[PDB]
Amino acid sequence: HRALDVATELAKTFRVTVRERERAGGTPKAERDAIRRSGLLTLLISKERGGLGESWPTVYEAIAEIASADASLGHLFGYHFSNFAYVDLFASPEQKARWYPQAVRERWFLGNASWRVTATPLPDGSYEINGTKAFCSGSADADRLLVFAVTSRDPNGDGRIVAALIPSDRAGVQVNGDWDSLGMRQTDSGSVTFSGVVVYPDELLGTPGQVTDAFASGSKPSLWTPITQLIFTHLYLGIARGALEEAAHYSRSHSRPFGVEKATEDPYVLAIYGEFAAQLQVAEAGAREVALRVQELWERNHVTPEQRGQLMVQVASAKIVATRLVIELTSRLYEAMGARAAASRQFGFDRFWRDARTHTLHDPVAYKIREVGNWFLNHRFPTPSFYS
Amino acid sequence: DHRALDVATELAKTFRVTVRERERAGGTPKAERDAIRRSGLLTLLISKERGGLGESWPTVYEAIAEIASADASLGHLFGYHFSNFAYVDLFASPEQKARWYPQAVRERWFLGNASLDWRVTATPLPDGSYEINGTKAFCSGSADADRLLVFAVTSRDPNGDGRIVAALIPSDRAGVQVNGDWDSLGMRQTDSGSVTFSGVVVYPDELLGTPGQVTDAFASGSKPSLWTPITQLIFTHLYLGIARGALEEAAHYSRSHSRPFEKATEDPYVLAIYGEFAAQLQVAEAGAREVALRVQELWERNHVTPEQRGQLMVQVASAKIVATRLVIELTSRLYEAMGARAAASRQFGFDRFWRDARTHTLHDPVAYKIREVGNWFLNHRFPTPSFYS
Amino acid sequence: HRALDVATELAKTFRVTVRERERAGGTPKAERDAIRRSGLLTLLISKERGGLGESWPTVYEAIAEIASADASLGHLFGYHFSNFAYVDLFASPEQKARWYPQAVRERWFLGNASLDWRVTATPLPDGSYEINGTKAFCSGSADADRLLVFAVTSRDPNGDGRIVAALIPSDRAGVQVNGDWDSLGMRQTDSGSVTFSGVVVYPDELLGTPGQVTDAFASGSKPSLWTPITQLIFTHLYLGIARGALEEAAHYSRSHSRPFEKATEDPYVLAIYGEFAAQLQVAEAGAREVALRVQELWERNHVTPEQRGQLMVQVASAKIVATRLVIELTSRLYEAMGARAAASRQFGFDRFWRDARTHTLHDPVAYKIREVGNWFLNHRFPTPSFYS
Amino acid sequence: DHRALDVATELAKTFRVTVRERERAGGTPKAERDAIRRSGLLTLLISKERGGLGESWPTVYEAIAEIASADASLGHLFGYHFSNFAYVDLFASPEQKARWYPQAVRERWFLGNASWRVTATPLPDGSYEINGTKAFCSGSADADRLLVFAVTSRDPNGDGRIVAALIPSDRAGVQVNGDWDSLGMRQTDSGSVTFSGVVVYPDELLGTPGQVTDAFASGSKPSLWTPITQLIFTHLYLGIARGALEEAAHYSRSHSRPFVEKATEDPYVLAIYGEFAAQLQVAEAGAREVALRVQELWERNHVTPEQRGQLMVQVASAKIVATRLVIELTSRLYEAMGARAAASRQFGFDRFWRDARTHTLHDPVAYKIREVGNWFLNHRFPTPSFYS
Repeated sequence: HRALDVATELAKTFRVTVRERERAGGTPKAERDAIRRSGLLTLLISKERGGLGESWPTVYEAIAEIASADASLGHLFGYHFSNFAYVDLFASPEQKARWYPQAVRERWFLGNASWRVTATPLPDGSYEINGTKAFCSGSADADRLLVFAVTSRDPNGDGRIVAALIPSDRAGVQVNGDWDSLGMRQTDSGSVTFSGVVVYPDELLGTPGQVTDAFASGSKPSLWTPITQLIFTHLYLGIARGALEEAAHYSRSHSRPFGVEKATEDPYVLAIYGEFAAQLQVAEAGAREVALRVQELWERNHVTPEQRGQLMVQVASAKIVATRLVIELTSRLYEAMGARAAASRQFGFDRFWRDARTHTLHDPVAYKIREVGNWFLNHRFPTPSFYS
Repeated sequence: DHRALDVATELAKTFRVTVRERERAGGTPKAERDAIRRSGLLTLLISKERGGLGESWPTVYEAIAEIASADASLGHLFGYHFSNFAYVDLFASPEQKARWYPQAVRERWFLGNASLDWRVTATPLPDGSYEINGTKAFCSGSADADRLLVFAVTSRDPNGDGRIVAALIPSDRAGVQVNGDWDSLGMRQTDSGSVTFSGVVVYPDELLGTPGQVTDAFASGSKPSLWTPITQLIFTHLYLGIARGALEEAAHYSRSHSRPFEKATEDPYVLAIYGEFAAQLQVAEAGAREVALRVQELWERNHVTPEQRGQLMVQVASAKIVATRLVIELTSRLYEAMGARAAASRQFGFDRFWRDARTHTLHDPVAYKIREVGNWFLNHRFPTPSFYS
Repeated sequence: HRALDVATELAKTFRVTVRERERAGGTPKAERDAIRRSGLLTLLISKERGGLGESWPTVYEAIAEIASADASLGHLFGYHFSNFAYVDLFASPEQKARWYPQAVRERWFLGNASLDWRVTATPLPDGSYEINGTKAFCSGSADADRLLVFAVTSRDPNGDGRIVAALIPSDRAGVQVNGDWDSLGMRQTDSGSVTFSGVVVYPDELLGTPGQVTDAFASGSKPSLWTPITQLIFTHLYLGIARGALEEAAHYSRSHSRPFEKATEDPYVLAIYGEFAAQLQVAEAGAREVALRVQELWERNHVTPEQRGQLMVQVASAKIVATRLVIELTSRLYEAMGARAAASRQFGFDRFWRDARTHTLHDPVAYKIREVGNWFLNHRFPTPSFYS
Repeated sequence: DHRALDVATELAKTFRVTVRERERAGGTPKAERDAIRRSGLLTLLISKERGGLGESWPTVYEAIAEIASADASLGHLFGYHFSNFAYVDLFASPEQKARWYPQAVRERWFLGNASWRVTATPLPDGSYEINGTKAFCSGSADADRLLVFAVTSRDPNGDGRIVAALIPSDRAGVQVNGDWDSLGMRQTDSGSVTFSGVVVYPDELLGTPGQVTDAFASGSKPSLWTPITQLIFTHLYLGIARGALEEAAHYSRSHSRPFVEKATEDPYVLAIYGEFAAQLQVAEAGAREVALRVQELWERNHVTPEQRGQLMVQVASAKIVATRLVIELTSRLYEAMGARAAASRQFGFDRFWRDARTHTLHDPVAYKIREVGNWFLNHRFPTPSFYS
């Protein structure tokens, strides 16, 4: 419970300042540093390597809690664990024995950059990275970037995906700072340009094309996608809960009745809260079960495609329900608050819809629906990829 | 749990064979009720020491949903047997449990149900007995019931009028008349018609607590206040079972019989219908499993706080709301994935799923379960314990 | 006014008996004869030819009124005008000069029997065709004075696979109406099969030339109006069922629903009636506008593909809204009426859902939606066919 | 009527060029308000004899929807000018109309609105003194006249009576506070107005104090004011909906990436456009019918309670459907456009949702629904008020 208490207190502090911060956009350095000081970036690192030795259920609940307060910080925090998951699933034990204590002592907050961007092999096993990555979540103030590139000028085969974990201030890396979005405004998800960037052999995650081989095999590293899509699910549930709580506080404190004596006794106000709160309870309860299954497979040495596909179907279902819920709720709750909630821009409630509306487009929910339908009707698991 | 769920799965399989003809006939599914007796599953919650299976609520709930997916009437009868058993177990004395539970095992009891302005009154008789009079309008599973769980309000009672008496009595006790007047849209084999009590004697050793004890237990939040969330989650599992049964039956039809408007199973909109409803079902089923585990956890406590009972009732009400909306939409809209021929032949019988769900979801109005969840979230008021919340 | 009063009085009588009649299925002969005596089957025949000289707006309103009382009779009545429309659009003036006065005198009620088609037309030396095969879903095929029949040419030196259409007596030698209709709803539409055993169709019964209907579809010319006309007939069946269900539910709520004050003052009951009645008003008002456009183009000597395509989009839109409305309200109105409305099978309210659920599947609303979307987004009109 | 609608269409075209930049700043769209002044359209309902255009309500409503599709704030200002004009026309004396209406033509009047906090106290010779602050005052900046409402106080002829007046906005003691800073509808200048000892003369009063209350409760002709005005709101919502749909479709055609060879051929993109375009077509066709009925009753000398009640039910129905439509469409169309539509804030598509989400809260749709349900179930027409 201690880690969840730390996340709850962080979220409490973030609520105080989110309204002003997200209007500005840009990098929430102070808040990222507060997360660094909290230790929670080490949740999944073993105690033996200096981390907290915690589980995915705890990580997911902390993501949802932080997201309920500040969706951009929730996303940054959550995608740090997506990046960490990728490293853990592909790095060697020797790499992790060095990286994880270093991540603990240096308080690493991981960012993401990932085809245009090429990896040219050099004779000593190094690579040179060139090109621009269009969207690069958490690419500012990042202690390391998880970078993906495709091999080029490669006598052993072009187009093979390489991944590496590299310093963000390595020569040739330019974080362009061009993120100016509807919502998720403080996730620094703009472009990063690589000009002759060197990647050393001991920074590489697996071999070229290994991620593609793991996807095609449905093996354990292909857990990365359900893990990450469930991170997104918890962002949407967190935003949903935060919006519901903020609306209810407004209804209790500011809404006027319309033969109604109190707005909090209005039958239609109560119906809106009841319908959305009910769907939220069921979605949150279902999501906890899936998070436990993530942890179970995370601990296995081997994962079959049937185990991975069943999990991906469960995650996709959770994401579909959470997507529909957060998008409806963040818009319709105005009907429970009244005109003054929109007449005063400064109240800032539209942040919840803007944040959810932006992030839920990451990959199309229509095709998560098709994937669940193709499984249920035709017994076909989703084809593993970076989105399914 | 594995053995009991296998037994329930095999029961459900047999029920699917005949449900089309039986539910059209209505009436009492006597043969299937006896099959349930033979299975031993009616004793799931009776301890092994008393002759039962010593199983848990999560097992009961999964078995309810599995049977309901095959035959909603038998799923309801089976599920409400456990609501009746829960009430008995929450109020019965050690002496009553020592007598009744071995007898329930040996006689294979299948429990049925008959319950200020109440029509059924209990008037005191000498020696601690009560006389029951009146007609109970809706009495779930009241036919072929080995014992009836009966409720009445005290009248002409020196110890206080208006108190709720509950008793467990033989259905063949003199003066009990099961009227057999159930003829419904769906849930057609649940025998949920009226029962008329004419001078029916109830003895002290049949009383479930003292008169009014249920009202005290519910107002105090003592352990019997778990009865309503337990029972409302039974209904939730009937709805999720019907939902799953309908989705699986439609999918088989789409695979084997639908024509494309290359193959219907590759149609983008057919796939979207199955994906939308299967996704909601997965989430609802996963949520329902968690709440079932909480039911068992609190069932095992000596004392449940009002906060714990209130939070459970909110979770159960939420599950029931989502399951109600899902089953009502899914059982109607899946025709759009199957095509016109699924309705052109009445005998296909797919409308049974909608009729069953549409009937049972009206048991108590979802609008007021929604208001209860809203009053909790907005105003921090837990629902007031009653027979419905 | 006069025709609509006649239809309203017909519907009143049908409501008295529909609950008992529809349970039995089979042919509602007495009600079909009442429609014959009413004169309304001649609504669109000019006064010159002995008909009423009325307009499609009147026909559509009459269809919806009858459907609100008895969906099977509404369908039978409405599809009579679909059959009539086909005849009017493809028959010669000489054919109509004979047929229409005959249809008036003899009180014709028209029925319907019709790639990989099961029913072939083999040419005979005189210009007749021999029809063979079994046609499924032959709406209104029983007690029909004439059948509109479609067949595909076979063993035809002038081209196989061409569609021929004809209007023939239902007792023509070799025609067997099979009576094999036992459906969820629309139970008295006699939509079973018709078997053609060496049925001779004579040259004066043929509608156009072989394949002319296909060429008219490909041209988007005036005869291709048949589809929007017919799809708007279906739309009015759905609106009529919706109105009938709403009024029947309201009668139950006023006389039978129990409260817990008064059920008719319950805020959630009122919300259900309000939401559906509002959508019904808007859908009905919109359908009247489309019906006026049907009449306008029906009176033109020539119709462009643009006029036809725009009409079909408007019809499809009306059908989409009406389909969603009727399917939702015929199920959800139980939530307003309460448990006793389902506990008493004899109330029979499920007839509305059964009728709507059956008929709305005639062709998939998902593709009507796609057709409207393809027009709005890509400016493509639907490809004319028997369904679009 | 083509000329006036052509003028409105050209105005709307010009507004679309600049709305994205203008609405960001908020404040008063003076240049565009003056463009509307020069157009003559503010005189649509003034007779030609008095220098107006002698046009009808259907033209007004079509113009409102067209302008709203380009700029929701200008559509609202324009529409509410006609609500204000309708109120004046329904209560003004023959003397007042003879003077005001030629003056409104000559001086190109754009009418604003201010309406308890605001009292009217008797002054000598039949004048009143207005004191208090009006909370929301639609179009209160750059207004040639304000329609002002107050409640009599210290009045020997009766306290608590509603007085209305049409006064200059620069009358001594009128302070337009300029405090409108809203989520959407950002250029409607709907902030507060403070009245300090403001004199209102008898020839500025719109009927006697309390007359509006009698006129509404009796169902005399001024009881048309509310359905007229609620239908103006309905056309704002339909205009926003059409504008959003057309803007999204332009983006989908030119910018959306396929997930599928072209986004415009994606089955789920097409389904989104088809669902919303279908509902929009039906709602717009329905709204034309109700607008015609407004005109018909506007021309009547006496309107019965059943005629007014039926009209209000039809208007409330249209508003309910338009409200649900625009709120869903302006959010869900992002799912047809893709992530880049939200990633680039400058696209500015969220303006449609912000505008619609703000204005649809003017009065609660739940009680419009209840009013329609109370009519349909209980045969009770809505009680006339400023909202029903």
